[PDB]
Amino acid sequence: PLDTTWHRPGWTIGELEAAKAGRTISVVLPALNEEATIESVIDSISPLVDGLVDELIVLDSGSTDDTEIRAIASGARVVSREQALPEVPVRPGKGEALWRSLAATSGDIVVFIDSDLINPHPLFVPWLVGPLLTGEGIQLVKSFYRGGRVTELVARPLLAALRPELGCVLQPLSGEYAASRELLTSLPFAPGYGVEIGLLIDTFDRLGLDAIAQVNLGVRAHRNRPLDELGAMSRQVIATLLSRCGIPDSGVGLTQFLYTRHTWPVSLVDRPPMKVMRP
Amino acid sequence: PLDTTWHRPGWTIGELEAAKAGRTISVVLPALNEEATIESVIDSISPLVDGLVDELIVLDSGSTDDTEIRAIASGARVVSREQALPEVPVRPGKGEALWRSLAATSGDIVVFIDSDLINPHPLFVPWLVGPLLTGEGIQLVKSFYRGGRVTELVARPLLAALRPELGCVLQPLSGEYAASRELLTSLPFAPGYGVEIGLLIDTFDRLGLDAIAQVNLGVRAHRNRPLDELGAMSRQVIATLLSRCGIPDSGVGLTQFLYTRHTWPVSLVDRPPMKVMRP
Ligand SMILES: O=c1ccn([C@@H]2O[C@H](COP(=O)(O)OP(=O)(O)O[C@H]3O[C@H](CO)[C@@H](O)[C@H](O)[C@H]3O)[C@@H](O)[C@H]2O)c(=O)[nH]1
Ligand SMILES: O=c1ccn([C@@H]2O[C@H](COP(=O)(O)OP(=O)(O)O[C@H]3O[C@H](CO)[C@@H](O)[C@H](O)[C@H]3O)[C@@H](O)[C@H]2O)c(=O)[nH]1
Ligand SMILES: O=C(O)CCOP(=O)(O)O
Ligand SMILES: O=C(O)CCOP(=O)(O)O
Ligand SMILES: [Mn+2]
Ligand SMILES: [Mn+2]
Repeated sequence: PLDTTWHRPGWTIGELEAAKAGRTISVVLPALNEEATIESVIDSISPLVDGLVDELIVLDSGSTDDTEIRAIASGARVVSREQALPEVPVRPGKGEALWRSLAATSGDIVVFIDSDLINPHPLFVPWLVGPLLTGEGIQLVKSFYRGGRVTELVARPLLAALRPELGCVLQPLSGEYAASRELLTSLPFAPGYGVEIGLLIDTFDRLGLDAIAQVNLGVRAHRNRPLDELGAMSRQVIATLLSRCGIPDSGVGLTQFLYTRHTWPVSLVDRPPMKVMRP
Repeated sequence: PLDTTWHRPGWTIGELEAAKAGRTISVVLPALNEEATIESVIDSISPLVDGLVDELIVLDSGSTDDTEIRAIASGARVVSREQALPEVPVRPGKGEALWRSLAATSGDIVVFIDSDLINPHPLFVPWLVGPLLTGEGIQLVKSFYRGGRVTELVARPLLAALRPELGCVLQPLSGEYAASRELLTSLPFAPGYGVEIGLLIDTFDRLGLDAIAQVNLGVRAHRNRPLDELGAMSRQVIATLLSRCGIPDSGVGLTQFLYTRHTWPVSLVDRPPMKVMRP
């Protein structure tokens, strides 16, 4: 019931560029300690810059490895969380990085690509902007691909429980997606790893499915992470998913026993629509 | 904040038997197509029968392999779902099997052990009944052990969200546990894989933490299952967890794309306290 592109899109890069019609395109790579993979990601996209893509930045989210220098050495403009929006003290987590990135870009369209990807296709970005450029009323495009543990155990089943209309979204937690600035600066940003699911639900609640498309980027592979770190992500995802369905979340961080005790942070605080930051 | 036994319990089998004080003990092994492991499980426990354990049954939950014959050949009494409670048509899923098993046993105490376990300790049952026998006010004992994907990504984080008081339960989805008949026949049984989480939350809501204990059974290993089957389990878990927290579940089955479409069953229907079936 949702515009789904199942096979390779047929649009060429030159067509897509024509279709821009004065609209600009920014690409954001959020990055926290992805030195091993960041360069490969930037290189997959930088050939588009000054063409289809008018602007590409790395939003460095507090990295302490060589993420930033290697990214710079790949010719990318690197922006710290502090630099994107310096008047506002920095909070931890991905959603903060993406939210701040709105203040550090000016494209009418914004594309997000995770910086921990292993050999991403150089057509990811063209594939994602296709529906925004050539559709009508599309404001949001999610990717999917071909094993998604938080997605298949947490997000998809909870959506089935609480927003079953979104059951047709194959990769709701996908980190590769694009959306209009008009949409993005109109929506709040959930903290931490909650940011994607919030955007999907907020978009839907506000514009319905017809405003959402999804595109097959084939197959992704990325940094596989330790189960305890996913419990933490899953917690924040849950937190946000619930607060969008008007359910009071305890605000209690998930506690695991490695036996040694550890309690991960959770946040019930969204960033407001970036629009409010407009002077 | 919950009675937790972290190391090997010190009670001997003969002490525990003395402590029974006229109370009887039934052990139930629910089983659906566990021919490879069922015999090992029965053998771990049958030496206790006519001693500490007064009764042991296998609740055969519709098996079509050699589960039943191999179980019989290990000297176990085998009871079909139909035989446990024949006046009532059989529904699919684990909770149904466990619920029916109450009608097919008469122990004052009931112990559940999954039948897909690989080399279970012969002390599992003594370890589980310890707190029921020697405690006061304990009506429920959960096991834990030393990677628990639905548990760590779905159940523990959701509990943190919705019943954070149960955050201290290490293995809420554990299939090895024991409880009083008085408690069990007083509680409804969630369908499918929802049965455990429901029992934990219902018990807590009704008696609080002081009625619950948990015991380290060291380390379990069992049938590792395909992610898509866990999505289905996770769905039912979610469904039940939500309905206990007064949250309306859509009643919509989880839908996955293997790309081929498949929609798994979910049930919003509990069995009533078995007490109501008392003539
Ligand atoms: O505080 C952070 C954490 C992560 N990231 C970046 O965000 C991307 C995704 O983070 P990651 O740790 O790889 O998350 P995943 O395990 O891949 O989580 C999946 O599901 C999450 C829930 O929405 C999404 O954030 C991810 O994009 C998605 O791939 C990575 O490139 C990170 O460099 C930050 O910039 N800051
Ligand atoms: O319809 C069914 C399904 C399962 N079982 C038996 O129940 C036990 C547990 O089922 P399983 O498929 O192994 O579930 P798990 O993946 O191990 O799920 C974990 O989490 C579940 C959620 O509560 C619990 O039911 C399990 O006991 C627990 O180990 C097994 O011995 C099965 O033989 C049935 O009797 N009938
Ligand atoms: O967002 C998710 O679904 C978790 C991604 O990690 P993985 O389970 O290894 O694919
Ligand atoms: O109940 C659970 O947590 C799922 C058990 O299977 P596994 O993740 O392989 O340990
Ligand atoms: Mn990743
Ligand atoms: Mn199992």
